[PDB]
Amino acid sequence: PQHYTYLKEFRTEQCPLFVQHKCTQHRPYTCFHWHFVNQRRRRSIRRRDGTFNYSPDVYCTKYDEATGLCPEGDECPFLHRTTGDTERRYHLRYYKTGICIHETDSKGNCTKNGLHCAFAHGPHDLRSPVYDIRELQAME
Amino acid sequence: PQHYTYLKEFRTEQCPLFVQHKCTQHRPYTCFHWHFVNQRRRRSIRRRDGTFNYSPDVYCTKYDEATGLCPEGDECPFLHRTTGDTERRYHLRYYKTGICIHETDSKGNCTKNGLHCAFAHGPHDLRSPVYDIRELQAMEAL
RNA sequence: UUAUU
Ligand SMILES: [Zn+2]
Ligand SMILES: [Zn+2]
Ligand SMILES: [Zn+2]
Ligand SMILES: [Zn+2]
Ligand SMILES: [Zn+2]
Ligand SMILES: [Zn+2]
Repeated sequence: PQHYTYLKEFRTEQCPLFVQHKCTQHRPYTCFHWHFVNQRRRRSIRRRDGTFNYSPDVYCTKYDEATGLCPEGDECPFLHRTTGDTERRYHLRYYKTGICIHETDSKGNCTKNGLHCAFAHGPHDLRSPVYDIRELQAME
Repeated sequence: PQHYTYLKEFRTEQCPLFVQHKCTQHRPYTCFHWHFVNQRRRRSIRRRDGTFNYSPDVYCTKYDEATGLCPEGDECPFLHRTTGDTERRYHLRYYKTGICIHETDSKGNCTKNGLHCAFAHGPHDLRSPVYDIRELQAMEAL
């Protein structure tokens, strides 16, 4: 059940090893957790009213990619282009919904995008998109 | 599988619903999260040197069971008698290492402790203990 | 494809 943990937790909290100068995954940057705020991801959520807490498609124009700060903060309804575009790649709408074009290795992981590839490697690894009620209503 | 989620997470964080009287899993207290501080457990951890962050056997005498406070907090090397004895029961050393004496119901859950039961129901549900390097030494000598 | 541009 790795999908749940990535959707809920990927890059949402700071790496405790990094603050102790002990994270081996800073360069190149491959950690599960954020090291700087400009690498922080907001958990993507579908609210009870059927809307996403933020869009899977429209990028915020005020988000400061260098500092990880948006004037509207986390309540911003638009997508933030954080490091590695992880708000989009790990969004309920898109995470693991397409097939990865890259080969799969013997442990079932991506040969090119590393352990955190957000494309699917095999049927067990594919999920159906979750849609905003507004996308569903457009699809009609 | 579900073992890792219990080991790492069970009753380690405060329930955001309970603080608002919106948790429906209080009495019968089936919530995965703590509601009162004395229900909170610290995640047990095997350090790189092979020792546990805190013992699964020797109980802290400073831990106030009424308030859930120990002066050493997460760094106390001794076991806290949290409500339901959850630090011991969900410890790496003991969680699901033995068979529950109680029976399972028709959903696959313990009849006395429900789905959260810390003993294994069926040999398929067993895990091997994780041992402190010290216990490994004493055990080998037998 | 949400990392095939
Ligand atoms: Zn790290
Ligand atoms: Zn924004
Ligand atoms: Zn891939
Ligand atoms: Zn609760
Ligand atoms: Zn203590
Ligand atoms: Zn039981």
